[PDB]
Amino acid sequence: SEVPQVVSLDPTSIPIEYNTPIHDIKVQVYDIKGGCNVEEGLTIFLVNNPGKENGPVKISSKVNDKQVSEFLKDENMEKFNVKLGTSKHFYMFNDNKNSVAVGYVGCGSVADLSEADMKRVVLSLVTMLHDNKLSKLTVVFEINVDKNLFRFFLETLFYEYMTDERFKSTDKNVNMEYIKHLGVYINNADTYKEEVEKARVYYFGTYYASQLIAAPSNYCNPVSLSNAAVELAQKLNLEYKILGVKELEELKMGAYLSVGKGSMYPNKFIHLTYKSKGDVKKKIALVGKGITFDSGGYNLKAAPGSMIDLMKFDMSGCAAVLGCAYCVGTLKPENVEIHFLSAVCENMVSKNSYRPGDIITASNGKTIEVGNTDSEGRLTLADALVYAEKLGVDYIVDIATLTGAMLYSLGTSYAGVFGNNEELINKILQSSKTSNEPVWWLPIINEYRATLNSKYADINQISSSVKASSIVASLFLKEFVQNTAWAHIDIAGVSWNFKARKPKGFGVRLLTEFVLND
Amino acid sequence: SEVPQVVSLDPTSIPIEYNTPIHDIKVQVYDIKGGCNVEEGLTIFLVNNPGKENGPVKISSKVNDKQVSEFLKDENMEKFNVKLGTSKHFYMFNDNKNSVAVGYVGCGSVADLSEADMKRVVLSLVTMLHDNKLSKLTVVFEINVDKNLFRFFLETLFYEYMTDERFKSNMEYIKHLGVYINNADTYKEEVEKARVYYFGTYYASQLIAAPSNYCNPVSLSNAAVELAQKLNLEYKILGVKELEELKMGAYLSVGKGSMYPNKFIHLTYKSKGDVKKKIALVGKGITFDSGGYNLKAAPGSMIDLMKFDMSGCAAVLGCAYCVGTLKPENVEIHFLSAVCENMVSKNSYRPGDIITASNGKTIEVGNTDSEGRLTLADALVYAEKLGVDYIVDIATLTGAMLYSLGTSYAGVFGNNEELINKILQSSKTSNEPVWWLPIINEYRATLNSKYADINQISSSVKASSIVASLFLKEFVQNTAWAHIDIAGVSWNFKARKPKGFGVRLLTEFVLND
Amino acid sequence: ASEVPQVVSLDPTSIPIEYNTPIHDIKVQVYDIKGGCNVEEGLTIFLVNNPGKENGPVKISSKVNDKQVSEFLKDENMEKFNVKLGTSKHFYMFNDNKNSVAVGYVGCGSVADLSEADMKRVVLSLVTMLHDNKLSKLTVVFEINVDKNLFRFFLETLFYEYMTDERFKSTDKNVEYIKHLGVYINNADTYKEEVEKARVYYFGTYYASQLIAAPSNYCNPVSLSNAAVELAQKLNLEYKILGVKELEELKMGAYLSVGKGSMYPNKFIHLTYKSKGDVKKKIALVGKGITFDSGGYNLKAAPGSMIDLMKFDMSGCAAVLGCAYCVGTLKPENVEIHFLSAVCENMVSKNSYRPGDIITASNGKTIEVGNTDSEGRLTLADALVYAEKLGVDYIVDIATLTGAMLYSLGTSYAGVFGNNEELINKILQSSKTSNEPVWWLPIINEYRATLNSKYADINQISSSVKASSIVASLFLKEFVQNTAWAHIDIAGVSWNFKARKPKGFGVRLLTEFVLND
Ligand SMILES: [Zn+2]
Ligand SMILES: [Zn+2]
Ligand SMILES: [Zn+2]
Ligand SMILES: [Zn+2]
Ligand SMILES: [Zn+2]
Ligand SMILES: [Zn+2]
Repeated sequence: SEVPQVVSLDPTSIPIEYNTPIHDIKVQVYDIKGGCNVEEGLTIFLVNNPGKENGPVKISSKVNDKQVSEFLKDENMEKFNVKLGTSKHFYMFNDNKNSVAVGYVGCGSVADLSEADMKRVVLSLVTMLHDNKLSKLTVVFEINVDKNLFRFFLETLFYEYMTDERFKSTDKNVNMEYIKHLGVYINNADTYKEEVEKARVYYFGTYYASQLIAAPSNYCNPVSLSNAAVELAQKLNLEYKILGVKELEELKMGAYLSVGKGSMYPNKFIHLTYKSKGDVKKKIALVGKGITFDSGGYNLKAAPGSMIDLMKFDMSGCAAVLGCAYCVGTLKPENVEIHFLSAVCENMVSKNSYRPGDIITASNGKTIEVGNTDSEGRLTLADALVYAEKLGVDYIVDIATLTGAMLYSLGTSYAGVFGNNEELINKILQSSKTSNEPVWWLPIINEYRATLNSKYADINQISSSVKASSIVASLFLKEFVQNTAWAHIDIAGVSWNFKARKPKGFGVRLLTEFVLND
Repeated sequence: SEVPQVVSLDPTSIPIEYNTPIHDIKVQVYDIKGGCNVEEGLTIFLVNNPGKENGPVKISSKVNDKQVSEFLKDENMEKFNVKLGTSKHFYMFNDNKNSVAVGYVGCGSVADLSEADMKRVVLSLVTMLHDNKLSKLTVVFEINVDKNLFRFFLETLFYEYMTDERFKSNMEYIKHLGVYINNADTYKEEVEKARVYYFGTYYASQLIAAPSNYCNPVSLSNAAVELAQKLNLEYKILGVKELEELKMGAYLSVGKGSMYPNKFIHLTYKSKGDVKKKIALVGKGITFDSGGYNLKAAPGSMIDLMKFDMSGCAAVLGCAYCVGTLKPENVEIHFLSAVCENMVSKNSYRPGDIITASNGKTIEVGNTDSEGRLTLADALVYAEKLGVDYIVDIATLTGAMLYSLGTSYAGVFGNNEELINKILQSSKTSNEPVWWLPIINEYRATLNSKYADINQISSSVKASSIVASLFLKEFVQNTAWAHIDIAGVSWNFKARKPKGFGVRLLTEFVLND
Repeated sequence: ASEVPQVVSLDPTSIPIEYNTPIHDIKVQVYDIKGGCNVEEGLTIFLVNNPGKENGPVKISSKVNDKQVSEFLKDENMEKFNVKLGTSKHFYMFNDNKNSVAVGYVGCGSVADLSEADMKRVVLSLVTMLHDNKLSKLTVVFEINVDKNLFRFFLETLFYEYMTDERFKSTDKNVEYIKHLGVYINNADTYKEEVEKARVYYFGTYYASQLIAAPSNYCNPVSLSNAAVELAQKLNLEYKILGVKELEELKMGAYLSVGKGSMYPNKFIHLTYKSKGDVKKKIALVGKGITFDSGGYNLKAAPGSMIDLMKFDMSGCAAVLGCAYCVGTLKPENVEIHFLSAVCENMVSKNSYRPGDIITASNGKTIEVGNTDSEGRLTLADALVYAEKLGVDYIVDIATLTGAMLYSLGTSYAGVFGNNEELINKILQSSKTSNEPVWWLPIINEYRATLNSKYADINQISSSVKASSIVASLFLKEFVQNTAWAHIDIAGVSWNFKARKPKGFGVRLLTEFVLND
């Protein structure tokens, strides 16, 4: 519970913002058939033009203001097209002699907007929200979106709107003011109303994980991260259990303890549990890789391209699991029992660190010959998977920033999923569709299994013959799940938004949608 | 065409073996239910032990020789185990005092063998054949196989048994092969299909394994003409003067630095009846990829292997043999490959050069080693003009496949899910594994060139297999198209030889669609 | 024995050593060929060659005491098999008593005189027939002509490759070992004094291989010195393990600086074998004992550095300990042998020694460290000063010193340096009788000027010469002033990369050198 320090100025906790400005926004959804009242703030129309490649703009909603209706006439919009991401600002006075602001965001000519397209639409909306001091934003949906896409629009709006300033001191944004009300006019408004407070819950779960990842490793360490998870479980009223070094020694978690041997922070295993009111028909263990910093060990990240400065994000899988724990603990699904697990530690260089070539013993008795200390994620997950299978669950899903090879296979957009069971993978892909967090199915090639045969240990940690590390790492994790249906999501390439210089919070919505639809 | 030479000792043709000793093997299939005759040659039992990992060997078939029957008793075969790939074989005299050999190959403890497991079993069998002088081999299947897999057994056995000694200056080849297997009467029909599939793979391997001084754009097209004349295929070889006038500037820019002129191969198989499906198979034909001015100099570039950059074209030519031999129904197949050589010279195309494809698109060259997609783009514009229903291209395009799927599974991309599913189905029946990878449209923006219509490569998205597929997709406008990247699976690094990957996949695609 | 420090309770506190291997249970019986062969139970293998004829026909030239087996092995049936080096075939037949027997052969090529490498190729084929078969006896018939050293080498290599180290397997395992070994050879009475010599030389190589293959979390300075104490106790050898407090009093600043960054205290191993009859020969054997070489702040980060193999940087120490077993068992006389090793671990830490640090050796020489990964010559320097103070006649050190050996002699031959005719020639002669190949390499004095330090007495590394193995010998030569000294660089030959296992190189070479003086 107590965070060790080198100097008295070292932080002793991760700062977390629970009551964000988003939570103060009053959201109201109105029916488009009754017309829109433009009154104050900024009113944005989501306009399309099917067939016409960036064709002209046409406002097709009844506006309850004569002055603003005259401005939005078709003959006045020669000059704006529906090109995806394009936006314009208009200034005028309404019927009550009051100054109002109206605009639009182009949504292209494809009637069905993709997940990446909708993100581009939302980003244009946020640019109009920044550098402006508005009190209400009003969005008029002149496009077709299902209930999932409408919720995805809200989550992305909330997530991109918020600015994380926990670590600013002499450089906070002085011109930063958030709107207090959000009005939405949409076709068949009553069916979308229920998605609003689900989107806000999905927003914070994603933002909570982003807060943990963006926190650097001197703030986010094994002790302070598990302390925050306890704090989260107490606010939600979940059962919680943090396993210390002495308990992990008795469980013979040799692979997990060997990774964190060289750290000044003791290993901390997070075990949160949400149980249902009523009978349970699904037991699920969610495992997240929790490496608060990955220096690589004695296989140090020194080669060009290793991005050693970004390795604070090697606990992104753990953050996604904890972010889901908030969503599950808040929405309270039932007929289900969920275990949120993470073997948290730090991979450091020290005189106490574990070495390349060392042979360690996992909690299931298997001996492993270490070939690369930078492949430490699969070592900690192995003991976490054995711990998860002892829980007697139906599905085991692990999520981890495991292999940089994911960048060269799927890139920065789609995550990769591996597994030993087909229906679980299909359930993961279905959750990917409804959560709009894209994931692609990749194979576990058994022909590569022979390259993990160690001359002395039961199994090798790495191959060093096969260059397909994402597949080889799944071969290794498969060796520690004997009978339970298990899936593995590699988020090493998609977790960090390199262009936006901030985390994505990837996995929170995907895991929760998987929990909510089973 | 005449092959240019620098010195008179440079070869002027690719030596090709059509008349392999495999074609002399008499193949016989018999039913296992009736017992085995083990009196001539070498008899190998394919045995497993379900449940008991590394369990003992137990033969359950009645043999006719009393001496061999005494050897096969359980007290003598429990001293051997069934570990996948393990093998033992002994020499003895039969009841008539004739020389025979009996042995086994372990098939593990999993009743269902994958293609990789069967490859390891065949490898053990072939090792015994390279040390054997007996003229007969009998293989007894005490395991469960369909003959998508048993045809795979024959195909792989034929391919690994054959040894390429064309460049060379303790074993004889068997004259008979006996097979004891359940339901042999059904199991006859794949024998001659395996022999056709074997040679198409072996013929393609011969072109790939042929070094670049032997296999050049001129000699490779000459071999394609010779193959089309023996098969009775329509053939057309396009020269530089004709390629310039089809305005195939991307393809011609790749080969400028070569001493060999560009040669475009176009073979055609037409049906005797009416045509109900038109298919175009496009193959990347880089007989040597030095990388150009982006020279393959970094560690790992494998410049010494780069004669294999025409493996996609070899797979198309290998499929042309199988299609031309089995002569399928109601189909019209076009076999295309834009063959050239990527060299360093005063005449080479440069990094930063802007070239014009045959469809009018301007391309900004970012790396000369990404030359495959440049030739494929002009070949794809040529293929769509043929008015086909499906366009399938196969290419050793991007080394990123070694970090994605590795050296076992190839990746397939496409713009049409029905064609992709048809390729995936062909992967199962041909037993050449392929995995479907996505065309991520979010990466399309990184191909936007500031000056040209499109960038050849991306500068930010470090995932070339998806980016290269996004580039090729812009050169197929209306036809359902798929792209198979075989850069990782083309060369067998452990065996120091090509695999001939793609030949059986393409043939099964045309023979079953 | 000291207590091994641990970070977590799951850290191992001792190296597992197998002393009673299945090889020790094999009853070995040798017969003379001029009396006929009796084809018994199990497997009977003939070693056949054909001088002059490359891949010539197989011809069995030994009397078999079985009419049926002699008919099988007639010339008109061996015919279809050839003698290519490494080829093997299996035969199944029934003998005169209506019993089924197993017979075969391994081809030994032409050449007639087989090299150590060629014999290993023959032995490997022999082990393949021993593997995956459940035989109780193997019989070997020598129809190839071999001397006593090559016959002993055949048994040593066969025992070593047949043995399988499963100390670190848990869930993994499989099948058994034969209980009897028969050998038929001409003039058999002369060859069989080598049988029990081969069994002794085998375990010394396997014991060294056990220590090398043991990883660094198992094999560290504390646990490695404890094993030497345990070995000395079983062999009744005098032993002394020097701790940091004693090494500080001996002013071993070069040796102490290397181990500063380790969690394991430095341990100097000093074993002694003394003869009963008056001692007319005094020998000190020094082995490099770096249980793990991270390289220090000059971290092994380049692609070729092979840091995951650096548990083998104590191969020199294991070779000396393997010699201690062989010498301690056969008990030669008129010799004192000192088995020395300055054991430590080269790690990265806040306590590690830095590139550029100037340290003082136990002989007063100051050294400027130019690269922390050149820690071998620093630990050896203090060990040689310690060795010379013992008043010995010969000092021989063995070390996995420089990776440059992979670019000079490769993976087959080790390099020997020295300051004296006969110690080098006696070592080179021992290489011939031990069949462990070593090549004599020069100490080029022209390179000595490149070790001139601007501030310290001598530089640890050169600033211009890329011949690291020769420069290291020049550095080590500076710490032996009056005694005959030789240096064996085994950095290229210690690990069998293809077989992913140690070779135990040096045990038989060092032991033969002690036994032939
Ligand atoms: Zn790592
Ligand atoms: Zn990591
Ligand atoms: Zn290229
Ligand atoms: Zn290429
Ligand atoms: Zn070193
Ligand atoms: Zn060293």
